[PDB]
Amino acid sequence: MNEKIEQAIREMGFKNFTEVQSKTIPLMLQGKNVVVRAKTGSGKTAAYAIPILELGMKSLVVTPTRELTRQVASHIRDIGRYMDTKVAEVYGGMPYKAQINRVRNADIVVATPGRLLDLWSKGVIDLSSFEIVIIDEADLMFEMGFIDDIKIILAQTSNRKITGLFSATIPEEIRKVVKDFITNYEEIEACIGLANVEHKFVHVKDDWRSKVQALRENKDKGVIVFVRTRNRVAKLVRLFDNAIELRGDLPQSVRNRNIDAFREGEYDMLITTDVASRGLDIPLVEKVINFDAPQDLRTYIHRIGRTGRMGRKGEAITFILNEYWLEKEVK
Repeated sequence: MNEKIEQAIREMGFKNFTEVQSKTIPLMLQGKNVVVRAKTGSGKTAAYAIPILELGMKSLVVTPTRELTRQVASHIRDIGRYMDTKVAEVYGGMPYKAQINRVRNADIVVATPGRLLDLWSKGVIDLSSFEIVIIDEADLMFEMGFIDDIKIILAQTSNRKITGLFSATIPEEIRKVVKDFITNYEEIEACIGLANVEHKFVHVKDDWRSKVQALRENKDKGVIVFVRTRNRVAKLVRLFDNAIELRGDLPQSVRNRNIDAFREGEYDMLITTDVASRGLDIPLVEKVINFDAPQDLRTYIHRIGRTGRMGRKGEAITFILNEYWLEKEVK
């Protein structure tokens, strides 16, 4: 709301806030830690840059690459053009002297993890001085082999009051880090995934027989079917001879083997509960069937996230008994 920031974004062509921005900004301004599931182009940069500039607290933004470090730093300087703040960039390959001069008296530091820790080790950077810490594209950093750096950074930034982690996906390793380092955080997600899928809703008469019958009408191969409980998965798989199941009590080796059979085309359907498929690598498919409607929109989005093979549009079919709220919200 600072007039200097509002004027700057208006000059940059601001018209409306993106979904990620609308949800994230208010929460960070309230001092809440956030874990945001968002991809490039979602407007995530301004989502954390606005709060950083508005609060005026010394901040650190950790980025995976030199390119992103430069783009983020530039965007922050642009939005904060009238805030008289010093934004410094830190990344590999930069001449040492220039690097030192930039970090000197910086209010906001955007940096790749490796170089940041090197400067920290040499005593050039005081990680305990940062009150806001942002981890941007945590999943990419994990895949690049930087997860231990992220752990050290979060452990050493001992005075951080607001911590935000942005990532398109949340692998188990990242989930662990968030739990051990980010205190009572707000989980934020965009509903963009809804646009890449055709949503179909089938109204059924009851919670079992009519659902079994509706599923028998399925003509497609390589479909994932989500069910509410382990008991229902067990009973459903016993009614279809072209289905393999995933249950929470099956060791991960058995589940991975069942997924392999599905991938090999040995079964037309993979029947699972949300718990049983969580954190497992499953091939992207074209269609998902919600035999049982999910309990909330977030779960719906996560399930339909299983579609989109080869970047194509997906299809989701949900059997609706009395969960009319889902149809309404999705539409």
